Amino acid sequence: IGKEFKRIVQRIKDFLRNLVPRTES
Repeated sequence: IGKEFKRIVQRIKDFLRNLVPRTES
């Protein structure tokens, strides 16, 4: 196991918190 591809994902995880979906919780 090694952190590599997961790194780029960690970027979108907080991302969703930055951008609010199209009128949806």
